[PDB]
Amino acid sequence: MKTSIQQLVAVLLNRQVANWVVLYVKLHNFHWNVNGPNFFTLHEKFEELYTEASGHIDTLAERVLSIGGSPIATLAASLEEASIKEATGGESAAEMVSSVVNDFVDLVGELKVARDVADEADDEATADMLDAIEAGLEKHVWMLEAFLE
Amino acid sequence: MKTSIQQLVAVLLNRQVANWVVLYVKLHNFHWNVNGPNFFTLHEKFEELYTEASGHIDTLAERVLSIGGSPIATLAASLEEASIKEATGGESAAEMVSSVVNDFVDLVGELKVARDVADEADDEATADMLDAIEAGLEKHVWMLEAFLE
Amino acid sequence: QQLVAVLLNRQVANWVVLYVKLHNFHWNVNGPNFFTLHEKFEELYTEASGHIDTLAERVLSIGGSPIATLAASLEEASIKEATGGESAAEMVSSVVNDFVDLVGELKVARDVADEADDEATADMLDAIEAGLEKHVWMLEAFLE
Amino acid sequence: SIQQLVAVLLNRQVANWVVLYVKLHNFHWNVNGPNFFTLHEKFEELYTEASGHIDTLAERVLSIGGSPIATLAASLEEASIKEATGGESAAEMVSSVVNDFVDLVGELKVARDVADEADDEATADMLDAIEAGLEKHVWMLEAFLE
Repeated sequence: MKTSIQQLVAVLLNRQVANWVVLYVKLHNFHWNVNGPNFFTLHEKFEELYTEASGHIDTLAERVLSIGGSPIATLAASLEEASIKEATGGESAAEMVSSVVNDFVDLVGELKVARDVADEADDEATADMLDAIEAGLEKHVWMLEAFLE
Repeated sequence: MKTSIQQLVAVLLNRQVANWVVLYVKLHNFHWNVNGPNFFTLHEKFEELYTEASGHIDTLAERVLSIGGSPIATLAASLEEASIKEATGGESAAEMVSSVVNDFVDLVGELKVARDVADEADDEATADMLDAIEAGLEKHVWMLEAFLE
Repeated sequence: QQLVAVLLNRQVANWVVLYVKLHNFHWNVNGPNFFTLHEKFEELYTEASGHIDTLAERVLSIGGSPIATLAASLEEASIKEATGGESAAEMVSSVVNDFVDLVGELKVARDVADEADDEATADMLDAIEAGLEKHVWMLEAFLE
Repeated sequence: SIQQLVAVLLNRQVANWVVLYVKLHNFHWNVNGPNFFTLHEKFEELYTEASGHIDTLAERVLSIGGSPIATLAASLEEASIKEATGGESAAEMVSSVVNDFVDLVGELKVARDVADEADDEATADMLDAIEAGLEKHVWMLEAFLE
């Protein structure tokens, strides 16, 4: 039934499912361990971000289902496929923000590649969803970098 | 300063942090892959449950912080410490419900043990939070078992 | 025939019985439709709670005294209590039977209220009746 | 000797609150005098809470493997609370609720102790929440009567 050009979309989608499953916990990590004068601001920011993460996980996985694939749905598989690394446990407040900037920047690059692949498979709906996540990350990136200046 | 007995509490707490981090994804798994005539009912039930899971993760981890410990905050550590297994990927709708029943039943047992340890360390606040999770699981267990009858 | 207040209290008794009967079904239902029925029965006993108050207060509004004890409710109600062993389908079927009985009783009560030129009472009874007839269609469809 | 089946003690309260749901309606309906509006409202607040206790108590019974009392006949049979007489004055209604709640507080303490002994802390906690609420209502209702 499915061809390789079609299955590559579900694979690229699951790559992001894995990334966001990792980020859901990574952002919780920062939410919990951040400290210093900006504790309240960052504690809140990180909650905002993992809440968004929770939303991406569900939309991405359900888009996979909508095109006939099976979503990554275990921590083992998420760790295996994610390009995003887990927190070290010793990040300073600034390093946490800087880490999110690095991760979001990496995701923006991956999202551009995935969209191109989706577009080539004439799967515009998938490309559009990925674009919405991308646009949001680019906005977060400007704000987080401004914070670090 | 916090004593040794007060620090064993953080370990038991983190055990549940790990369990719920696993369950957050396991419940998503069931939410996504369930099928059959009860699809809509279960699709909804599992969302209700992972939403609660998300709440347990944060409360448990923050209680750890409140008593001086560091919460488990990586998928690797969660998988390592959790007593809950991940989904197989091939569960039928009934096996999914049955699986949640088994997991919740296991957690109720672990929660009773953890509360006893917290009580012995004179950490009633921890015991109380654990009790609230336990009471909720016992109620879910009755409902899920009734569904299977 | 009877006092409008007497016929009203008959329904007060019926709904007091039903408030607990619906709780019974809400609690004891099981099977694949557990969540759907558990929810349906709550919707129904919540409505029951509303009927109890409106009916009793209408009694007060016309000068009577409402039935307000379980003993008197059991005594005057035409609705039987649950057996305790109903299957999910029998629970739905039981509600269908009860609502059908009430629709008949509501028609009689309204006629009596109308004859006593107590249109306000007839209208309130009619609102309960209309609701039951709608529930009856749905519950029967479920059983088909 | 004393009752030790947690589900049995729970059902005793299910019966009590089923009785109270109607008793409070009785007072809600029949109260009169200058404090009619205040009490008419208070009694609604209380039977609304009664409705909540009925469901939570019965479902806790189910959660521990028992079967909840779910008929008026069984409620009347097991309840320690007596139904309204029909002729209570406004003050006697308030006084009656005070007496009933005071009785329930005593029963709730006994039930909690039994639940605690059966290592059923979840049940004890739920009972405690009802108890705490009654103790607060008792202070207010007694103040009203002073």
